[PDB]
Amino acid sequence: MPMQMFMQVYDEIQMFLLEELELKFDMDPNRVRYLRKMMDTTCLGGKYNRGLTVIDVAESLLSLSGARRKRVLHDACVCGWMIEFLQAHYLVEDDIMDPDVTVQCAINDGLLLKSWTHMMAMHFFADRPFLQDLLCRFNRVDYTTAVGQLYDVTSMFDFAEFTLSNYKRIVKYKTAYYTYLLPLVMGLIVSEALPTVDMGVTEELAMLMGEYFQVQDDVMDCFTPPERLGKVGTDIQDAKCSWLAVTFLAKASSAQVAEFKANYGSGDSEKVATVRRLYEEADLQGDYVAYEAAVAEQVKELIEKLRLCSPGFAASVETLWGKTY
Amino acid sequence: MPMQMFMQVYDEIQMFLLEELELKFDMDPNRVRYLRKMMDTTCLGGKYNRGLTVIDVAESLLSLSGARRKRVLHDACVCGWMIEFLQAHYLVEDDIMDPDVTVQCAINDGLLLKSWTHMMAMHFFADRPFLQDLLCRFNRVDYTTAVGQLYDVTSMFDFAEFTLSNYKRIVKYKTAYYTYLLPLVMGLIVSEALPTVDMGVTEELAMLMGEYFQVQDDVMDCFTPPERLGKVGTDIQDAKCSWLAVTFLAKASSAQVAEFKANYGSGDSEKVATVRRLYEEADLQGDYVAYEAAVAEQVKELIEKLRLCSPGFAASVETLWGKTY
Ligand SMILES: CN(C[C@@H](O)Cn1ccnc1)c1ccc(Cl)cc1
Ligand SMILES: CN(C[C@@H](O)Cn1ccnc1)c1ccc(Cl)cc1
Repeated sequence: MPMQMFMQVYDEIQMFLLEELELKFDMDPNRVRYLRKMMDTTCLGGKYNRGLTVIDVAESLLSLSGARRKRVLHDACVCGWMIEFLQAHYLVEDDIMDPDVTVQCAINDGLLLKSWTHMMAMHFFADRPFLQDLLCRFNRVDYTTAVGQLYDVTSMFDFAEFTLSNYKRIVKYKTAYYTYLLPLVMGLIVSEALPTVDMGVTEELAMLMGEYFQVQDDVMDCFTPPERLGKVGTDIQDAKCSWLAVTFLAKASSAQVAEFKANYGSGDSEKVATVRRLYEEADLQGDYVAYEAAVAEQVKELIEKLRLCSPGFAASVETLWGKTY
Repeated sequence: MPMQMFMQVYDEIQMFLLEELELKFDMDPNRVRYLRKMMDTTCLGGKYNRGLTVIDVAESLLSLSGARRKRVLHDACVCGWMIEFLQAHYLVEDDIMDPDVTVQCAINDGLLLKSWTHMMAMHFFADRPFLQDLLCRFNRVDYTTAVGQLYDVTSMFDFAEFTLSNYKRIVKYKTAYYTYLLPLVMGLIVSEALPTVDMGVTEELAMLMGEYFQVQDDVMDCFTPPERLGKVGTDIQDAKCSWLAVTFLAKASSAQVAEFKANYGSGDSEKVATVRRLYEEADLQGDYVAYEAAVAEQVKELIEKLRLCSPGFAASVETLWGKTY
């Protein structure tokens, strides 16, 4: 039912944006069909974790506060696709980093996807009292992610920034704000229950959940094989500021740091394997278990602090934090 | 006085955005100074024709309708830098089209510049009654330009679209909406005189002025030498849908079209020179003079239709259409 409605609203969103181009933007059918295939390629395929999070938070606040139900759930789906389209916009910008018409179309696709988040919001929320509030929080969160991408890309140019606090800074701005905090806020906006929740505790929960999931992704990037991870682990080659790096540098000897610095960031298969051996010999995956446990217990505690003033809100977070575990 | 105030507001805008990053975004001084040098590089340098247009329209409506004067002119400068920053955002995206950290920073710069237009608007216009109206027209015009870039980049893939009406479609969406229509509207918004002007006639004036200036740029791209034009003429090599191409194809013989199609879009110096020879032998620069004259007379006529309901508005357009001619 949640996914079946989310995909049905996608059809409603897509046919509006494409008809608007046809009727109000002088676009020819060939380019309309081209943009249909592009929209389906970049936006459809993922697990829709950010989009469905908005709907799961919205439906809890309705029955735990009737034509208002039909409107709030539809607004949640539009806000859900605003994030998914924004995610597609970020992914397209990532493809460019790694008279050529195929690169011009990639840049133009990234601009179109980002603009479509504004267009679907300005249309479906034209008579909603929160259109100005939603667009401002959406723009600021987008600005936050761009700042977070600067912290990550330049985390090795100016190993001084390989610290646990700067790692949190990267995860906070680059990932946590738009993946965890943004969908939760959108569930409170369409339900008209934003000032009824502790924003500080909700903020703190989003950063901790982002930290938990980013540490797990860093370990899986290095140790999970390609066929089981779904991609190729590239953090060691790209010299990223991963949780495995900042944890190793703290508990490594002066020689292990020298052997780490002389092999990190290289593309050579043997230098990358040398980095994995140091991670293995340092018992980092033993520290990974205890680190995620302490973070998980912080998530369990702050959910209780939020339910004293927002019971149904924490119920969605519990089911969303629980999920596949 | 206009430029001296415009640059002074730039200092006010820059120091806010950089301090906000320092105070509210956990940014270190090194990256703050990096973003200062990036902001000055991409935004400062041009002639500021779009930004100053907003101020010239605003100051006319004040004296031709006193603490309100100081506020409207400051709002005009902020709107002026919103367009200039948006122009820098488009230029940065153009540099990308023609683990590499220098390309990641270019993409990140394009996202930051675009986000800065929202941030300066959400701050300086926080208590203005037109913040929601301004952001929506700004976003739609930005969406319009992205659509116009699709018409231009794909104007030779799907010589069928080399027609005078499709050329106007490219100029209208890619250039005219944000270079001419957008600054004029921003002068009416900060002056609170938007519904007091004929939007249709104002729209028609912006498209005609964009058409006049785009035809002149196409001819200069092909005939003006590099040291006098300021760049290198690349339209013939890039196989662009320029005014010289669509005019030639109409008045060329069946052999001249064959000789044009077999040499257009190539990078060979002799094939490009063959295209220029056909443009010369077709007496196109004789048609260019009469074509700009007919367009110029349309601009002179529609200014009069607008002054019957907006005298001071047309006074700025006359001085702005007059300018260097
Ligand atoms: C977006 N999302 C699911 C995703 O982050 C989990 N994941 C996927 C890959 N690694 C971790 C999510 C959103 C809100 C809440 Cl409360 C909980 C989870
Ligand atoms: C932006 N601009 C000046 C620029 O277009 C002229 N130009 C520059 C290069 N080729 C042509 C402008 C804006 C509003 C009006 Cl009403 C008139 C002119």
